[PDB]
Amino acid sequence: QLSEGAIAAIMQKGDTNIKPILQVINIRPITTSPPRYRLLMSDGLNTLSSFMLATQLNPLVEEEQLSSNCVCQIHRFIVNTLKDRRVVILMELEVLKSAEAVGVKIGNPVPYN
Repeated sequence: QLSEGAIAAIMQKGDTNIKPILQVINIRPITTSPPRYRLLMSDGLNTLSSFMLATQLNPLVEEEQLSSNCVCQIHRFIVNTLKDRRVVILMELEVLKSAEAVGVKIGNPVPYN
């Protein structure tokens, strides 16, 4: 299942030792130079919009294996605090279930604050 509470752990304790299972709700590019993908992710309990993808993972998006509704396991991530907002950069992951396998948004997660 999804790692409910992983988002809270990341935002509240900066816990980078966990390897959470998350669902991609949405992935979108920022184009300006290699694009940066931003992800809205769900841990089954909460959603959070401040995920970004390391550029090394861009081929997973560009070859459509990392896509909305897929389920991934995060193997390495960083949390930064911006000048103004915390952001989570996904450094290593594997796609456990394709978007097509999962099919729908899992549960009814609540937006994190």
